[PDB]
Amino acid sequence: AAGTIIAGAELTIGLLQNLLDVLANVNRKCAVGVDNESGFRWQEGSTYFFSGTADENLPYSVSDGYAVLYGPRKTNGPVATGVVGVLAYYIPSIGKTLAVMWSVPFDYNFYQNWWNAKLYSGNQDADYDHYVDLYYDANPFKANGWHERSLGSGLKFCGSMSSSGQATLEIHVLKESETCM
Amino acid sequence: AAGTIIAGAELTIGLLQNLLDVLANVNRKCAVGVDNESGFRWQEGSTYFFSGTADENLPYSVSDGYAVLYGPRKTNGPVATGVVGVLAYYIPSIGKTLAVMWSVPFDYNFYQNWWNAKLYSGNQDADYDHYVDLYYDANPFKANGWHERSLGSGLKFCGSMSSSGQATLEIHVLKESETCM
Amino acid sequence: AAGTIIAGAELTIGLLQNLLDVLANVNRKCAVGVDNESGFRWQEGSTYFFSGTADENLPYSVSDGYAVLYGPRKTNGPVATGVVGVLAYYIPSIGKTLAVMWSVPFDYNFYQNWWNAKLYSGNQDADYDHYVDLYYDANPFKANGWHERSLGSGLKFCGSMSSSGQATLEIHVLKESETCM
Amino acid sequence: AAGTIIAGAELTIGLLQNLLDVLANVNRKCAVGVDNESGFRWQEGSTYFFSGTADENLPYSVSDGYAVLYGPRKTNGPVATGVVGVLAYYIPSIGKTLAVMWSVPFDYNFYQNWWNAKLYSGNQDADYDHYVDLYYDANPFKANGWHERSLGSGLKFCGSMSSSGQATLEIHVLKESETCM
Amino acid sequence: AAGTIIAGAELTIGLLQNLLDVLANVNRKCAVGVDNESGFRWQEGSTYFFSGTADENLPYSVSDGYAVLYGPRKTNGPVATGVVGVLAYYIPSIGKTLAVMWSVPFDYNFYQNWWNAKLYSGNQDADYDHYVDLYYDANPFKANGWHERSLGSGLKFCGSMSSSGQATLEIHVLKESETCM
Amino acid sequence: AAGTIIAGAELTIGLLQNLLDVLANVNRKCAVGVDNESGFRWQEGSTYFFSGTADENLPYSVSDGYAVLYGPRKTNGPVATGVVGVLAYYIPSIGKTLAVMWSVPFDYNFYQNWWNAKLYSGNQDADYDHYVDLYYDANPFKANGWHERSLGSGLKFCGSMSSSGQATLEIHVLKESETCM
Amino acid sequence: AAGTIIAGAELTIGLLQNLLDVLANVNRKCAVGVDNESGFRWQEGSTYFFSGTADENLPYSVSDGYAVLYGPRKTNGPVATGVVGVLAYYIPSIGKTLAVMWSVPFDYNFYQNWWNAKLYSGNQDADYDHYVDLYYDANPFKANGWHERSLGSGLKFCGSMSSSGQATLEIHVLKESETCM
Amino acid sequence: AAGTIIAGAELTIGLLQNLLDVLANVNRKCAVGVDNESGFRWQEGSTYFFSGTADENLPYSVSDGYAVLYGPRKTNGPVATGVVGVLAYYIPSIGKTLAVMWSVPFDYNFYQNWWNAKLYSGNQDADYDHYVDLYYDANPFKANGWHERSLGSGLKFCGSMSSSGQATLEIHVLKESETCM
Repeated sequence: AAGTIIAGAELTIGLLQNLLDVLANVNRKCAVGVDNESGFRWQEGSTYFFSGTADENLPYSVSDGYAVLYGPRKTNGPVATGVVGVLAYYIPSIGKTLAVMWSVPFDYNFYQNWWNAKLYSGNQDADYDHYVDLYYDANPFKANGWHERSLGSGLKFCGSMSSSGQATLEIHVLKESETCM
Repeated sequence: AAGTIIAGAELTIGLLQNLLDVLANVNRKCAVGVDNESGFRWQEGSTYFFSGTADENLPYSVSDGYAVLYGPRKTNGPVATGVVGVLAYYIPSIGKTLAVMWSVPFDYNFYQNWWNAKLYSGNQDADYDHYVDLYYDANPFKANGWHERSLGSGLKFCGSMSSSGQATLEIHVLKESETCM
Repeated sequence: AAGTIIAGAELTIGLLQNLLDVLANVNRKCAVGVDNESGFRWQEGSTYFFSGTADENLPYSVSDGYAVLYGPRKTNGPVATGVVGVLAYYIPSIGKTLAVMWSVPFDYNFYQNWWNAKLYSGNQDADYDHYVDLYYDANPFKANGWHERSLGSGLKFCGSMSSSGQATLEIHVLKESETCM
Repeated sequence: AAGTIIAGAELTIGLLQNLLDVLANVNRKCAVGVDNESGFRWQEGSTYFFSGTADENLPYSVSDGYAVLYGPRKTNGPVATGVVGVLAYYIPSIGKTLAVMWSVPFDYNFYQNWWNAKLYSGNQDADYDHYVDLYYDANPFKANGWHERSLGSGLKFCGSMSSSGQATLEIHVLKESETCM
Repeated sequence: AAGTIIAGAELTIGLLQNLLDVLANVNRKCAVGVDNESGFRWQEGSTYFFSGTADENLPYSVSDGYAVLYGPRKTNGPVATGVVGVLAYYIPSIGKTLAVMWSVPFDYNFYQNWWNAKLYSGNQDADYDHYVDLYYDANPFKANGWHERSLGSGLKFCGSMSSSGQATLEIHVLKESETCM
Repeated sequence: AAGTIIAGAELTIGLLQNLLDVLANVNRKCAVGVDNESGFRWQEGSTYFFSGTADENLPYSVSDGYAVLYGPRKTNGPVATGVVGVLAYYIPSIGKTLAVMWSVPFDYNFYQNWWNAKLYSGNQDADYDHYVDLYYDANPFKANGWHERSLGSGLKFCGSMSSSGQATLEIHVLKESETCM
Repeated sequence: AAGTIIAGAELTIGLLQNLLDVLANVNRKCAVGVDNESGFRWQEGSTYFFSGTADENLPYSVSDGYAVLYGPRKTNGPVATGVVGVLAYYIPSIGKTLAVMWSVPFDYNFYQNWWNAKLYSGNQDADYDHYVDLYYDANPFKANGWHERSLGSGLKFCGSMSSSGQATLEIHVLKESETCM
Repeated sequence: AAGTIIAGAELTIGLLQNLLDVLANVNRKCAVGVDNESGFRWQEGSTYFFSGTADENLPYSVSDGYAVLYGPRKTNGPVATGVVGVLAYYIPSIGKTLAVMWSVPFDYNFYQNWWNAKLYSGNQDADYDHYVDLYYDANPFKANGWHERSLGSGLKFCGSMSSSGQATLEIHVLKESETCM
């Protein structure tokens, strides 16, 4: 009895160490770049994560001709969740708030990389009601190259996301008349 | 008997080594940046930690247009506490003391990152009565992006904290009429 | 019984660790360089992968005299698939879309490196109907040095792929009258 | 008998190796900076350690407007003592000797970081009668931020120590009329 | 029985790991340098491998006074084959194609390093009929220092290969009247 | 019997490896700096070690305004002796020889760091009769900060040693009227 | 029986791994430098190895005032042979060929480092008939410092080899009237 | 029987590995610097080793005002011999040969570092009759600092050796009237 209980424990602890060493080294990140060619100041940068986190802050504002660079990532240690979230700014020159969403999941058998962006009315913090509205109810974009979309109020965007899981998301927000990039 | 006592000890010492090696490598830090655009000299920098420590000192004073950069961290070795504390300066041009608070907990199942700041009357060192007043009794701010708040005596702040656990806290303290960042 | 069950498990876990450590360290990548000497702007860069991924995005456009550099790779971790895909751009000055295809397989007993390129009518995203048309129905090129081919509408290309599996693909797209490289 | 004596020895030697490997890697240091804005030359630098050591010497003198930087540390190898000591200089322009004291203990369940400084009459080497007079009988300062204190003979200091255990101690010694830092 | 079956398996897996770790770390490469002093443009660079591969492409053309540098190597992983191949260019100013061949074998008990070069009629891709004609039917050169040979049509070459197995092959192709190097 | 003889040998060899690995990694060195502000040339540099060695030589002479830097260390490998020695120079302008002594012991339970210096009559090599005269019969100096001492013939020194065991010894030899450092 | 067959195999495989790991890490190389101060062009550089190889080629020619630097080494992997060889150049201004020989053996119980050089009549590749004539029949030079020797036709050399086994061979070939180095 | 034969073999192979790993990592070297301030050219540099070797050659000549730097070392691998040898140059302006000797032994229980130098009549290679004449019959110098000695023919030397075992030997050879260093 007891000799094989300790030997079966030493085997089981070896398997649990392999499981947690795998889940701690399966990495997800979404290097978000949002470029403001709008002709308008963006301010009051707010953030929500359905899963994952980031180590730096958003810029408080991004002025005309500058970019938000943001580096969100999965929760540290042996946890099987991806990086999924929303980023938002008020745009006081038009009275609307931009929100940008990304999903970079853990389990690519069930899910895939998605992103979206929209303008909401007034000043709003990013929260779960923006995540579900940007991910389900307004048609999101796959990680299959460049897409282009009007925002109303005289703005549009063009953007893309890579399919990697160590993803890049890249968006240019523009006057509607402007040629992308 | 004795062969399985020594083998069960060797297993138990293996488990206690894994527990303490995990608790020694679960890291918490809060890189605090406080920027003084107040028009007023801040002096007599004092500190309290509910948990954690830092290796450098506060500047004795931060003059108009300069910043306090401070790097507090958890207690070293296998201990399951986060970094939580208060930082304070007297502002003799108004007769009040600024205090700034952060919490960056160990256990994100129970807690989350929080911060706050306020002006108290007269000259005071930071201590536990500032920690409970900034964390419970005056409404603190989450790690969900940029927030803005008046201090009275003609000052305000805007600031944010990241949700990481290897956090950044970032505050600009300003004349109340001034545009943030 | 039980002593050899745990010893046969420890052997079997050793073999499964070797299998997954091999499949995680058998690397496939296809460093794609496509050089636009067409005299025409290429735009709306879209991508499909039959297998593998990339971490960066395509440029939204490649102007006259510049190149797309793209670094696709196999799916991360212990999976036995190569990198195979399609890249496409609209060329509005001629009303056609360029598509470029590569295959860099896992199993060189069954497969070999192949590539192709063609112009399709109108504006199209890259998808599986371009992969099968570029890989089966239009004659692809082996990894055996430089090949040259007319595209119609006054364009041609010359290009090559290396046979390595850590491949390079290299294409120059040119006016039909022009000398390659 | 003898098989479990050798196996219980191999376990006990494993535990004693862990104990001494911990005590050899629990580090204490106190990076002392003392800045001489006194208007007076300090000379004949002498040192005492209640526990710990340093590898460099004190400067023989620190002239007006220069600083003593000193890096004391715990005794090397597996020993459970902190760094605790006294540093002293004669100041012949006033006929008194400055002494500075720090404590950076091993066991933060019983102790905490403390420092102090005072002027004694005449010329004296630092020794145990300065350690007990600076640590018990003259009120020492905690590691809780900046403190300020008159020395008599027209001098004062302001200073602070960090609570880390890899501490910094930082003191400016000044004319009594002068603004600190 | 079963205890020595698992112990004999653990031994046999140890031997197969040593065999495959040896065959994966027995390296063969042939750094080919071919220098074009012909007075003639070479173009349409084509390649064949009897064994091994390369990661870069040939230049599409090598103009007068420039060199092809090419770095072929053995197939990656535990396979017991060397690097052996052919490289060819059309030379339209004379209506002939240069081909260059190297062999850098795995098993130096049976084989040795060899190279050759010749001009064929018209425009041809390198293939197995050039490998057998350059390695068997036209007299190849050993790795024993510098050799010199006329090509007809007013060209010659001089060249050498090192015997290492991490070989260099070095050829200068020249007008027949010219002094080598 | 024999199974526990080999197991008790494997334990005993493990203990002797730990003992010799400790004694080989308990380091003693005494970085000696002697600065010649004497106004006199020192020459014929000679050395004695009671224990330890050095890898470089003394300068043959140190002229006015230059320093001897010397880096003596313990005997290499698992030996439990410190670094202890004497350094001497003839000073022909006064007809005397300077000798300098240090001790940096292995066992700080029995011993502590000591140094001394003196002028002897005529020209002498350093040897054991200088070691005992500088360490016992002329009062040596502890590692407790700066000390100052007349030499006769119009010279003095001031100097200090650190208590570390990776020590520094630092001496300035001066005209008797001169202010130290 | 079978338990000690597998344990005696595991011991024997441990011994064969030590033998082959030693023979693979016992290194022999002979960094050959031959400096041409002859007043004459040397050309058609040819090489023979009795044992060992090199990775680079000889220069095709060495002109007046330049040097051949060549780095021959033993055969890679667990083989017990040194580096031994011949290097030769035609010298068309005198109608003779220089040959240079070195031996850098594996087994210094039987052998030692030797070198030689001579001029032969006409144009010849280096081969085994030069190795035996330079090593046995013309008196070779030991690795014991500088030696000097006439070549006839108005040339001489001076040279030396180091005894290391990671040897350097160094020869200056000169007009007979010239002073060496 | 057989189980303890294989276990006693595995112990004995462990001890022989420790012995040879120690003897292969007990290092002896003697960095020889000989500086020629003689006013005379030294030439035809020859060498003998009683034990050890070097990887570089002597300079063929050292002219007036230059130095021989030479780095002899023990025989590589697990052998218990030091570095011991002789270096010699002819000095044709006086018709004599300088020889320099060093000993840097393995076993400092029996031996110590020694050196010597002398002028012999005529031109001679260094050999064993110089080693015994410089080490026994002409009084050698210890590694105890600087020594000075006339050579006859109007020369002298001054020099020293360090006692380390990773020794430096340093000699200046001078006109007899000259002040050393």
